[PDB]
Amino acid sequence: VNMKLTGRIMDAAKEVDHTCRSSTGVPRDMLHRYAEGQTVDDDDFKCYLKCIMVEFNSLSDDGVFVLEEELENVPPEIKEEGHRVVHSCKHINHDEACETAYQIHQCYKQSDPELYSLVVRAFDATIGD
Repeated sequence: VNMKLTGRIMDAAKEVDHTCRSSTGVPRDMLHRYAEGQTVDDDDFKCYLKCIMVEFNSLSDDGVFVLEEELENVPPEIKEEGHRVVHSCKHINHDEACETAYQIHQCYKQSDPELYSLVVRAFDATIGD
């Protein structure tokens, strides 16, 4: 595809990665490696996912999922397919704010692997190591 993911998350990927990586202590081998499909399940990586969601209004600091904000977070180029994924994963809630985020994300991955791989790879390419 020649689809270039735009939208508020892609626009601010470097900004939000800067604040969230500094907060959580997650380095790159984790992030671009997670993009490249490698399992990254370190406690800090989970809190990095959580931090991104908090910065884009789809999760409260204490781990409350906000559907309307997440639907807005779907890049415009994949609105249909991405909304489908979000709606399929909107009832996930784990014992702890970070685990909740990480497994909302593993639910996205389950729901549509190729779409999810597409999004994480585009995010990672905008940030840069």
